[PDB]
Amino acid sequence: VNYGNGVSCSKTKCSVNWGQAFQERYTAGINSFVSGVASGAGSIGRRP
Repeated sequence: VNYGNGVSCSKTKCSVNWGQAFQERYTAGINSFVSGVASGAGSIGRRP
């Protein structure tokens, strides 16, 4: 049973999507920027 979206795996692979990478890569550098910048003065710069 369980007929929904788990029996038919997308694409002919299924192992690791780029999504995971981009987030581990980008957030990794984007996250650090916060902590570091938070130590010096991160109470006035939250405007993308």
